[PDB]
Amino acid sequence: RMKXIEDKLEEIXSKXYHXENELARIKKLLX
Amino acid sequence: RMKXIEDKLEEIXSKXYHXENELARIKKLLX
Amino acid sequence: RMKXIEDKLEEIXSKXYHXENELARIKKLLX
Amino acid sequence: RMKXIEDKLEEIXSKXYHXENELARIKKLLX
Repeated sequence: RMKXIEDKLEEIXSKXYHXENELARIKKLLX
Repeated sequence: RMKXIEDKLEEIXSKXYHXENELARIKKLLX
Repeated sequence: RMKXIEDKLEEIXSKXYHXENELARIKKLLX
Repeated sequence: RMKXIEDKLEEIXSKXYHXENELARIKKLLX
């Protein structure tokens, strides 16, 4: 179903936290 | 619902802007 | 709708090409 | 359809593995 889709999208909106913070890991190794 | 799914997908299509520009942050630190 | 959702998902499956190749930009600047 | 959407989302939840591990490629080149 639709609710077990919305509750994947809200896994992606975790991966796009852990995307951003583990880029900002790299950026704060570089400047 | 379907419209509150399409309006997550259009959050992901923000994260995949902030993905691209904060890679291009790193690429422009490196070359 | 459902088809104009599947045809966002197949934008994300472009961003997750341009994700991979513009990481592999950075990896090939580094090793 | 809905099942051929859930089975894109579970492609994205592969890309967000290959996201994480090919960042952690870069992080382990840098520290």
